Amino acid sequence: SKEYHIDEEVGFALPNPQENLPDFYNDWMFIAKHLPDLIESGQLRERVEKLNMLSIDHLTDHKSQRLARLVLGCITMAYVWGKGHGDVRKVLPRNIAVPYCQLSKKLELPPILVYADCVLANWKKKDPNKPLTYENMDVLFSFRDGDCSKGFFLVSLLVEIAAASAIKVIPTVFKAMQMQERDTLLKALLEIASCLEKALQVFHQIHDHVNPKAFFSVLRIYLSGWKGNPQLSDGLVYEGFWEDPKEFAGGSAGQSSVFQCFDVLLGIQQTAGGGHAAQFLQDMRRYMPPAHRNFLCSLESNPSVREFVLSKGDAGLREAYDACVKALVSLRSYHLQIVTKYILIPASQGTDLMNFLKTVRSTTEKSLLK
Ligand code: HEM
Repeated sequence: SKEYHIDEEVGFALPNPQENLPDFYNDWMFIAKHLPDLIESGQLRERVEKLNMLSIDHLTDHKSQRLARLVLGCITMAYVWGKGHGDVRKVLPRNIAVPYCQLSKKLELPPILVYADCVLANWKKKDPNKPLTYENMDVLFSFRDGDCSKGFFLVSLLVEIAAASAIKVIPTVFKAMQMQERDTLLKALLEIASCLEKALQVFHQIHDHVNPKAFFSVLRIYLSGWKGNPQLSDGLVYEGFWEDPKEFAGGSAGQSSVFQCFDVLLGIQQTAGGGHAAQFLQDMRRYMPPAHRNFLCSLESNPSVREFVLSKGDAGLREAYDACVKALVSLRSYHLQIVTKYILIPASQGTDLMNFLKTVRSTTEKSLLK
C-alpha cells in the first residue's frame, strides 16, 4: 500500500486536507466560503457570472487540486440549483466551467460534486492535539444554513475513519496466507469483523446530527445531479469545454469505497443474482478517486481469501470469515434503515432504489459459508 492513497489513520479519506488554495484563487474561495449568505440572497449566480477565468496551472500539489475540485464543485452545485424551486440554470459559465473541467481531467473525476470532494477532503480538526471526534471536527464548506451538511459530511467521514481500522489489517491477511500462519490469519479476520462492528456503531451517530426533513428538502438538492433528471433532461452544458451538454450523476451519498472494498476482499461476487446491480456498482467506481479504484482492482489481483478458507476445512476460520461477511451485511442493512428514514419517509410529501440496495445485501449474506 502506497500508490493507492490509503491512510493508516483515516483510510480512504484525505489525510490532513488543505484549507486554503493559493491566493491566486482568492475569488473562487470567497464564493465557496459564502455559499450560505450568497444563496439565500440570490447573489450567488450573479457573482459566479462576474468571475474571471483563472488557470489551473498554479494548483501544483494533489491537495491544492482536491481543494479546488471541492470549492469549484460546491460553487457549481449551488449555481445550477439555486434555492431549489424551478429556477434552474442549464448552462455553466465558461469561467468556472473550464477550470472545473480541466481540474477534473487531471484528477480523473467527472466534473460534478462527488463524495471524495464533499466528505473526504472536506474536514479539519478544530484542535490538532485532541482526537478525531465530532466534537473536535468541522467541515470546510456547507451550502445553506440548517442544511445539516456538517452532520451528514462528518458522520460519513467518521465511518470512513472507523473503517480505516479494518483496512489497515488487509496486508496482514495476505502475509499470513503467504507464510501459512493460520492463527495470525484468524486474528486478522477477527479484527476486521470487529473494526467493522465499531464502524456500524459509528453509523448510529448520523441520527444525532442529521435531521430527516433538513436533509431531504435542502442538502439532497445540492447533492443531486443531472443523469436522468427531468429538470435537466439533456444534461449540463459546460460552456467552452464541450459544445454538447453532458450527463453526470450526483451520487455523493453512495460513492464510498468501503462496502466494495470488503466485497472484493472476501471475494463476494456481486452479480450472483443481479441483472442490473453489477452495472450500477461498477458505475459508482467511476465516481471514486483513481487510486481508490486502482486499489480495488489491485485487491482482486491478490490470491483469494475465500478460496483459502474453503480449502482448509478449518472451522475457526470459516467462523471468522463469516463474522466479516456478517459485518458487511449489518452495515448494508443499517444503511437501508437510513435510506428509509432520510429518503423514503420524507419523499412522502424510490422503491426501485430499495430493491437495488436489497439485492446487493442479499448476495452478500448469500456469500456466507455456514
Ligand atoms: C443520510 C445518509 C445516507 C444516505 C441518504 C444514503 C443514500 C444512499 C443512496 C440513495 C444510495 C444508492 C443510489 C445513489 O447513489 O443515489 C446509496 C448507496 C450507498 N451508500 Fe449511502 N447513504 C447514506 C450514508 C452513507 C454512509 C455514511 C456510507 C459509508 C460511509 C454510505 C455508503 C454507501 C455505499 C457504499 C453505497 C453503494 C451501495 C453498496 O455498495 O452497497 N452511505 N446510499
